[PDB]
Amino acid sequence: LGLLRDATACYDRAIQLEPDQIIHYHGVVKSMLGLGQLSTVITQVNGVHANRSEWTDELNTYRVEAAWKLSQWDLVENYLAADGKSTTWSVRLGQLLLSAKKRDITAFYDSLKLVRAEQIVPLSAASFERGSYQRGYEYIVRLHMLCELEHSIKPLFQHSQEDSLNWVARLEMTQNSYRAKEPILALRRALLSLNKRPDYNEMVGECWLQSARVARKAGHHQTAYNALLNAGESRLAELYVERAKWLWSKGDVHQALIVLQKGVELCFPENETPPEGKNMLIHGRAMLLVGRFMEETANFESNAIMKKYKDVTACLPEWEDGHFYLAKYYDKLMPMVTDNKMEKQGDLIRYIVLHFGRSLQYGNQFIYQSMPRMLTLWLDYGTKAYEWEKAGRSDRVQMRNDLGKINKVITEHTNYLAPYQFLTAFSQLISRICHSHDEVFVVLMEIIAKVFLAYPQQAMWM
Amino acid sequence: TDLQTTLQLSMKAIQHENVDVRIHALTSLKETLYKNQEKLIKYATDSETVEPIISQLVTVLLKGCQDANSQARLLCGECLGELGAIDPGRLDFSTTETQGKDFTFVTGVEDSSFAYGLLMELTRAYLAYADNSRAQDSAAYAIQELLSIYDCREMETNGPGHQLWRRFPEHVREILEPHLNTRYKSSQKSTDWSGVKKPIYLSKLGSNFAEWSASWAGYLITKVRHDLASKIFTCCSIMMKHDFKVTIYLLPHILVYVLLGCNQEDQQEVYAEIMAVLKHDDQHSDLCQLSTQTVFSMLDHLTQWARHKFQALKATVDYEDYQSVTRFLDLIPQDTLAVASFRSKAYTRAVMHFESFITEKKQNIQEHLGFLQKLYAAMHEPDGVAGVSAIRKAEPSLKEQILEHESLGLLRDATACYDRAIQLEPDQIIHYHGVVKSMLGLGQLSTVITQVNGVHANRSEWTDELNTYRVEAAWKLSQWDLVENYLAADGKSTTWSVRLGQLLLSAKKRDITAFYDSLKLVRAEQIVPLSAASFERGSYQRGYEYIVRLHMLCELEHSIKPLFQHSQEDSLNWVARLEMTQNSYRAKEPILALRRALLSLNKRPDYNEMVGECWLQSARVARKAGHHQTAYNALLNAGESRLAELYVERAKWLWSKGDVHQALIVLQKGVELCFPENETPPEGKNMLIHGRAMLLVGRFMEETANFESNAIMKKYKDVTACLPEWEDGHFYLAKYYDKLMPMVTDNKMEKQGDLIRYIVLHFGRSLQYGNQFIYQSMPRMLTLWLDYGTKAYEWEKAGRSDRVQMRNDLGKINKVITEHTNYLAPYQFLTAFSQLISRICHSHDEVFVVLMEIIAKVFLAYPQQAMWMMTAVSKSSYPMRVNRCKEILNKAIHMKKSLEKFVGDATRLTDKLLELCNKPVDGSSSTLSMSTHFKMLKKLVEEATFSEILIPLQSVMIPTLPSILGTHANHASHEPFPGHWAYIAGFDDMVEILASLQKPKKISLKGSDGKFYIMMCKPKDDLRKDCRLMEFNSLINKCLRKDAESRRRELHIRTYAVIPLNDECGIIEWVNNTAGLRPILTKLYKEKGVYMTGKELRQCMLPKSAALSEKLKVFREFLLPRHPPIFHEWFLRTFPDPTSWYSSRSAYCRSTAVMSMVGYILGLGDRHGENILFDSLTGECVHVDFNCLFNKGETFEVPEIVPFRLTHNMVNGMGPMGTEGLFRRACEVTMRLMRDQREPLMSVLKTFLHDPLVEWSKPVKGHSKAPLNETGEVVNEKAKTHVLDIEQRLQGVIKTRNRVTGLPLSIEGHVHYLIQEATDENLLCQMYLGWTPYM
Ligand SMILES: C[C@@H]1COCCN1c1cc([C@]2(O)C[C@H]3CC[C@@H](C2)O3)c2cnn(-c3cc[nH]n3)c2n1
Repeated sequence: LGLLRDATACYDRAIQLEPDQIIHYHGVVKSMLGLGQLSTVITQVNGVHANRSEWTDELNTYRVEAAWKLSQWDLVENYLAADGKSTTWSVRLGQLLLSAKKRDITAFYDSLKLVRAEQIVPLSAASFERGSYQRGYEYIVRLHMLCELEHSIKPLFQHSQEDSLNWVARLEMTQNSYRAKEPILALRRALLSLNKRPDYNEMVGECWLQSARVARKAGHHQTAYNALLNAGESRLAELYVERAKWLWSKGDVHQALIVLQKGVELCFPENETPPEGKNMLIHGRAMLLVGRFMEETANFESNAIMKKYKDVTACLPEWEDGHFYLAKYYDKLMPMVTDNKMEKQGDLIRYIVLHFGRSLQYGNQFIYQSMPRMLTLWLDYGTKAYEWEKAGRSDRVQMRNDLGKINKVITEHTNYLAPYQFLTAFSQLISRICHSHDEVFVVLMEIIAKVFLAYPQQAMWM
Repeated sequence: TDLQTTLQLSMKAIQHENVDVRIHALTSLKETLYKNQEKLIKYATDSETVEPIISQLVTVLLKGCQDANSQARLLCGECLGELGAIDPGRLDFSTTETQGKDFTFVTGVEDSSFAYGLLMELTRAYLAYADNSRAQDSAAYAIQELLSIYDCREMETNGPGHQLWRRFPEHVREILEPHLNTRYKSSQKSTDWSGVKKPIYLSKLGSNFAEWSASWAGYLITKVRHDLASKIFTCCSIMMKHDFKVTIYLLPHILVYVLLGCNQEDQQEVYAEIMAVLKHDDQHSDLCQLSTQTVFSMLDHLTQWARHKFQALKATVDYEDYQSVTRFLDLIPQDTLAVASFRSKAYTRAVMHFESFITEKKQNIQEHLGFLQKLYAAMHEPDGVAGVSAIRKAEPSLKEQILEHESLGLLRDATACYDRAIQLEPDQIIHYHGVVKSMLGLGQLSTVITQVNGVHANRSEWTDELNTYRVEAAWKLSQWDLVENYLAADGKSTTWSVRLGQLLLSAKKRDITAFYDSLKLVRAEQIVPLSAASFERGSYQRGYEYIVRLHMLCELEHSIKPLFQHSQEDSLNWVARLEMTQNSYRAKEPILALRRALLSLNKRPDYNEMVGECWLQSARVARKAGHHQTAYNALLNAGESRLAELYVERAKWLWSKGDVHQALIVLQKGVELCFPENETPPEGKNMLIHGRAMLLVGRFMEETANFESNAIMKKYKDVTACLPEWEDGHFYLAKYYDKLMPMVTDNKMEKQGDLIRYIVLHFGRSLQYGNQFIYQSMPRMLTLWLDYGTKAYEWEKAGRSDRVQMRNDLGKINKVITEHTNYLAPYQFLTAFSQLISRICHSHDEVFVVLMEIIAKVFLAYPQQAMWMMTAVSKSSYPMRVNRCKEILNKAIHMKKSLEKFVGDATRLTDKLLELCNKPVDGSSSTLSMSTHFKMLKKLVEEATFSEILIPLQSVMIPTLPSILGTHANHASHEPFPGHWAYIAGFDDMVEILASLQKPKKISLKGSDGKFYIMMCKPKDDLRKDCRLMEFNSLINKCLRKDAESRRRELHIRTYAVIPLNDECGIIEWVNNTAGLRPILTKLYKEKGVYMTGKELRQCMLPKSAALSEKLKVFREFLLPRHPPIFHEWFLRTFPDPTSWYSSRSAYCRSTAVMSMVGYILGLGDRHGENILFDSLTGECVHVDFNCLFNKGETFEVPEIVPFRLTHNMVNGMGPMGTEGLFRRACEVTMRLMRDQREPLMSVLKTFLHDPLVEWSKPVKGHSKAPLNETGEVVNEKAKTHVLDIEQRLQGVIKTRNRVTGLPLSIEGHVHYLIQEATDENLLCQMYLGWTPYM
């Protein structure tokens, strides 16, 4: 159970205690290897080799893993010729990458068959199906890796055919864990290095950023920081965004906001438009992250946060996250603004259900936060307007008109949105069936009926 | 001998003139320290501040380390090690030194002072060259020609020759008179000066420093147009050719003079020379460095003379002379001066020239941020590296990140960046240096050795510089054979670690000679940076690292000498020698490593265990410092003293990481594994540790929500029963009962009675065993007691049945407080005297009787301070306060009759002081005389019978508490207020009247020492609030002195005395050499010629009700432009010396930071320009007029929207980086301290917010202060609110009305918000023109 980066200290204490013990020297380079520190690894094992020329043979694998990650193909050659007894995965991957660099078609395909069989063997024993696929994901991500490899190398040999593997999608398809995504990404960097396309200096920064993302999402932040470093050489605004997200993870919301503001004014200066599609998308992600930081920080005024979210929506209207977080903030403010008085909440409710629905039109990532909250606000305001109309309160007619606006917004959603988007929360809609307000009931009827058509069998049961 | 008289004598001898006497005194003060180490450790450690003698000593020591002789320079450091590396916060350094400074830009050869300087130099050359006749005869000719150029002989006249002959010393005069009248002949080897290449520097004659300097001086003397200048230059021409020093001294004048009469071509020639000295670096000899210094000095004198000539200009031909000097000073490029100073390793002057280049010549800081960063790295000012990293928009390059981290000290990030750099450029030794250094500081020693051997395999040449780390690891591992092999490899490695390895090895092989020689060597190379640093102010803290290295060398020498043939056992108290040090990792860690290595050399039996205790101490240090990973690397290296000293430390480590539950878990595992429930530990050490652990378990429980309160109380009571003599346990139990009592009593005092009794009892029992919480325990104790007495009076007046039960409970509590009175020491009450002087008007009679016993005990112990603190309560208008104080004083008198004449005398003196104070001014008089108007006061004071009354300084009014380390029993005879006590011996003959509307009458109180102390008397005002505020500020200055970051920054809330002689008057102590911001900036603006008259200001004023945008438009269009930034000109004018300039600028940034945040916390307002004051000597700021406290300003008709004052002028002084840099990180540091010490601060403040005596409600309330039937207490209605707001501001919370729930801000983010808010033009504009937000 990896406590944290600092397992090396324990291995070194062990060494001080039993220096002849090798397992510890293995553990040290292995930790330095995981925490970037690639070039540091190569010196560690060479020092050991000097002290004890016998251990290097079993430590050669770590000197090879570092080399092909650094893309030092000449070094790979020496560290491989030194010892052929090692069959560690990293060593075989280095052998393949070298056979590709020094184009050796026969050797490449042969060693490929060989390693690919080596990795299947653990699956053969784990093939007995008791949650096997998850027990062997490590060996299945290795086959994924070998296939990415075969498809990136084949063109380097042919000259024609080229790689059709969608490297992006192939990654989200995987388990969102560093133990799985990173090996794919380091191999992808090495493959981008073997080939040399003009973008293949930039795409490497992209892969380093993805590695930082998976690490961050996976907790350990220092290797993420190393990846970020290795991403700088490529000019990107995503770098500032990810550095902020990384600080945010460490809890330093303020330093993150500061960095992100620096990156936005530098990468997206106010003068020139950001409308390069990709640049626009990044500018929107960044302004959103800014509005989200500002939400956490108490200093920032609510109006400025609302304005930032609105600018995000205007930069990316087809984007879900923008509308969603904007409406979330409207909802967080509305009780405080309105003094927890519904009749005053009408227009805010309109904006909130509106942006919630737009969010659902473009994506269903937050549907469990949005559709329920939207329907709840709407049905509740309907109950309240029926009450105040029933009580004869003064603001009731204004409440009636605002409820009309909101019923219209809900209708526009009913038309734009997909019935399955309503399907989740059908139990909620089947709940407010007895809503008192008639027009609200009509909107709810058109909503759940539009669902009944799409999915009657599953609806009639509910 | 008491060892204090011995130290006085010995120090006097240290600073003796004869070098041999100095040396023998130092040597005697190196056997003296060793033999009296126990006593010295009692001094430096018994109290939180090192006893005065120790401060006088280290100060006399360092200045000694500047001693020319190497043997005395060594004996100095040695005594600094035999003495210990005391924490610079313990050291006073009140007056560390007063360096002499030429108080002019000597006008020229006409000036009598420059005359005397030349004559001193010529006589010095005469005495020096008596060995070489030619040079001495040249000197005699020069000196007679000086006597001629200007008369040096009075001839019985009062002419210049008179005061000049009197100006020379007697030895110079006896040298002069013989040759004063005798003619001498000059060499007359005249030179055309054409053949020499005008850029003389780097020429053949140039390559010789004295030769270049002499040739340039000759060419200048030829260019000189002024006649007297030509004479003085010709007479010393030969001397300049003989002595480089006379030249250096006279060159700036040659420059000033030629520039005045030089034609454009001549100016260009001299400019070519000067710009060539600076543009040259090395080989494209000491010549470059020395000549760079010389030209820097010439230019500095030229600038001083330009400024003086401009003073005369505002005060013709002199206009043209000033124009010439300004022209030339402009001709030279500031950037070149900066790069030169840097190359010359004069980083401060380079910083000054760079700041000028940025401001004097409008430039964009971003292009030059990198150079500034290199400078701040070399200056080792990390706040500067950070301010640059922040001011920078662009993405930091790899190398820049490396620098930022090397300054930050983040080992992890530095390691990663260094490896990335190695990948980028593999052929860099510095990156591998950083990698191995990171692997070393993290504790990965063997990893270090292997990395080194590997890089040696790759690059052999690379190893000899990397060997240091291999050998450091080895001697840390105790692999002495590897140490030997590695040391045999490096023949020239001089680094500290290698020398320490050599010493340790020599000790391992028992090579006495080698050890002691390499010790005299490894000890001199450390005293060198100290001799270089001793010249500056705050040198101890600058050279602490090296002082700590000297402490380490002492510990070594004394742990090894028994290892040799061998009384010679090491008598050092390692634990105390460590506690005395600074509570930082950078200091205590190397000490501990060397301690464990010395042990590993001695291999005594216990030493296997002592190594574990040293590792645990290192872990605790890194934990208290935040280096958690190193704390873990240590918790591993330990295991021998595992009788819960490990489990305890591991639990604390986790707690610091925030994992409270895992901490409690592991700690319970320890308490079960060791100190098992089945067998009680009675062992003293085991018992102490078991108590520490039970208490940590109780604290964790309390932090955890799951645990029931009763279990927590049980655990704390178990602590008390196990370690009852312990302050903790008692204290924490009472603190819990205090948090628990409101809940258990539903906030009803009635049920609180018995809980209050227990709480008070345990708070006092804690105060009996230790004073670690004298500030958190005593105030709450007294508050609970006085308040329960108040509620009892209230309910006995109301007639409630519960009133009788309250009476019984109050009797119990009063008995408890009486037992405390008898047990506790007087000073423990003194630290809260102001609170007790406050309750002097308590409603309950019995409570007041007990309070009176307390106050009278304190008085009978420390009468002067008490009287000064309670003189007001006696003179107040309320009759109740007066009667209570008279009763207290009469009680004290009955206790001790001697405190009767002193009482009457102090009362008379105070009466006359407030008479002087409430004096009707004659009108237009800048001064009133003491002998004419205030004669009766001078009479009272001058009378011999008159008792001795202290000059009520802050250092004498604010106690010094003993240290928790001080055996916890010192507090029976402990002496607060240690040092020199100065009594009111006489009053000066002049009584200045200030220009304020209040017309405060400044006075000067003559101290018994004879020194003159200045004390202002404020006209009608409430100084009591200010008094208790100065108390809080002294507590803050304490908390800052102890904290390492703060003290490394030298943070300090400037503090002075605020003594109220009445409710209307007080007598504030005057901090000398202080001028306000508004007067300063107005003087500078006038000199600049741009100024805003009152009429313009009234026109610029908008109606109080106006568009914010309009106020801003006016404040940006007219006010700000008319008032540009000049403060930096003040810094440059008052601190001409570059080093002094940077020191004072940094201290301005770091002191206004402290007092800004201190103020925001205290809700400080009314920070107008005349209330902020800046010290002309140190640049620190000193606030005044603390009448508006706790956001009372926001109630002013013109609300205060600025939390503190950061105006564009105030920023321009901080530098080009502005807020970002030193000021911001100092704000962060002090806010962090305030937040960590939130509890003591809040506890003392709640005694300030609820103080009844202070006039919280300024209005009369229908002359309430007279019309109180039986009360002297004015309640603070906004008390709880102010307390809550302050607790928020400390927690990081800010109340936000923009419909937001809220969340605590990080210290960095809180500081950023504060700064933004205080420098935001939109807020400044709203401020009344009294704040002078434009200034
Ligand atoms: C450091 C200086 C000199 O040393 C003594 C302390 N002190 C001053 C100076 C001033 C002023 O100079 C400020 C402006 C300009 C002229 C006049 C007086 O109004 C005040 C005002 N209030 N207080 C108070 C009250 C409680 N503590 N301090 C002052 N204390």
